[PDB]
Amino acid sequence: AGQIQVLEGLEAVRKRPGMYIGSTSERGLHHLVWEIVDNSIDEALAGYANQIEVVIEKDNWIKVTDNGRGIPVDIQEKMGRPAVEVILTSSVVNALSQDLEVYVHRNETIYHQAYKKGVPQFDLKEVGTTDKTGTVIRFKADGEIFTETTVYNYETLQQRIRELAFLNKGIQITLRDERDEENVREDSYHYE
Ligand SMILES: O=C1Nc2ccccc2/C1=C\c1cccnc1
Repeated sequence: AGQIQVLEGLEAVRKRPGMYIGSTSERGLHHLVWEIVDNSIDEALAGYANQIEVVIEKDNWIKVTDNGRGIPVDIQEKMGRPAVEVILTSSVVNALSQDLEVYVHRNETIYHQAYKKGVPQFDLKEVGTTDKTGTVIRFKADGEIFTETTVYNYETLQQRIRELAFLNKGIQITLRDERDEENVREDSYHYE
């Protein structure tokens, strides 16, 4: 019933994405970033993170990294699945991404899962070791949903990131644009 209900949730999001994110315009594209960043901000506000990095990667992938605890990876009684999998398969960003990847740094271990339109492509796997904690989310917006544009506007992101750093003092929030490897821009914000 768990896994069935995941799939039904993906279907509902992809059928009426504007009910979930406001629109499928440029504004809705950018909302995908805000949904992921808000999760990292909550982790900071809970006392566990103080650095968030947003990268616009080649081909308009987005990478969001925080230094929080890492999304949990323990197996749930309820879903029988790792917690990160449950959390990300109920994410609107995941449903509305043609591809999404997570890397969790937790328990001295690096865990990885990938998804397409929210569907896990393989079981969560240990891929390496670490002495840090935190979460990396990378996603590519689905052009089947975002039919006007899939290209992010640096100044739109910059504006709101600076605002979020001013509101959430003590969190360092960095924006980087790597889409043109010959001219990389980086703004980083850290209030008091
Ligand atoms: O520490 C975190 N960084 C994130 C980035 C994207 C999505 C979720 C999270 C998160 C923690 C989390 C989110 C939901 C439930 N439990 C833990």
